Order: sequence, then structure tokens, then C-alpha cells
Amino acid sequence: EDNCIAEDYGKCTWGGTKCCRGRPCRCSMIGTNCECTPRLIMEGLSFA
Repeated sequence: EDNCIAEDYGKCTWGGTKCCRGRPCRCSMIGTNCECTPRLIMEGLSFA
């Protein structure tokens, strides 16, 4: 009933449901419909 939004672009709601990775959420000029924007990622490359 209040988990965290750990999904890519997971729809959030300025009020409680915050991104699990603590990310800056934003919305439009209506006050509804928000999307978590990724802003971290690791440095270097992937496996191999």
C-alpha cells in the first residue's frame, strides 16, 4: 500500500511513493501523471 517505485519511468506521485533509488520525479503543468527519471547508472561498461 506504499511500496517504492523501483521501475524505469515508474509513475510516481509527489506525496509518498518515491523512487527506490531516490530519484528526482517530475510531472506536467497539471499536478498529476509523474514519471521517475533515471539519473545515476554505473561508470565503465557492462559485464565482459
